[PDB]
Amino acid sequence: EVETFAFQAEIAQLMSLIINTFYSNKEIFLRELISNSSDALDKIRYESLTDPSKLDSGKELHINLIPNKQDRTLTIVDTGIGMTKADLINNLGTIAKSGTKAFMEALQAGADISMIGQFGVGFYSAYLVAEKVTVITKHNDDEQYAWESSAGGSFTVRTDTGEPMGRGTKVILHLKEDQTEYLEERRIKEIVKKHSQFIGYPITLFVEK
Ligand SMILES: CC1(C)Cc2cccc(C(N)=O)c2O1
Repeated sequence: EVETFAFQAEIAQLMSLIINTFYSNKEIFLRELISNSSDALDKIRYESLTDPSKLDSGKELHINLIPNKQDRTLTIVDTGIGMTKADLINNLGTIAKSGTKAFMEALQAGADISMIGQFGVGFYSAYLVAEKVTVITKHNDDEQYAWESSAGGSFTVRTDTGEPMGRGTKVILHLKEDQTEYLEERRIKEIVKKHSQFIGYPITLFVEK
């Protein structure tokens, strides 16, 4: 059973701008997703300071980057607080509706796409290089769910039946045909040491054989 939702108009215009605007510094998407993972890890570690039972679903707090050249996917796995069905559907979009409006005002005032993180909408920068984004998350107070959208103005949410995660968020980027450079081991290295060198959690790059 899969439910299909319609993106808010402001968010839908933000993504379509991201995919269609000719912008060459697309490497900033990894900095935002890693920063999003660092925020999720800061939350779950902060809640465990007054409730250590929240870490029963996992004590390790790390970020994993798993490129796959066969499936043409780049995966970012973090063990943060996770996301609920209300967060995936509403809530998070309500928070981002103001950051989107302010972002589109700043692009016309001189700012570029690289400043998308300063508005709290840095996740949508994933569509700079991905034609389809799948999100698998697990929150301590909800079931495992699957978020998916190929832009177009709509997204789907369903209960995940795959391998359980315990807690955290898995972001799977189905990369575009011309963005396969972000699956190379030395390209992901350059981006991490240049953009996410000061993250307070271990960022492990999974190499392929
Ligand atoms: C930018 C934001 C925090 C809002 C939002 C809504 C739905 C999914 C995500 C995400 N997958 O990071 C998301 O990240």
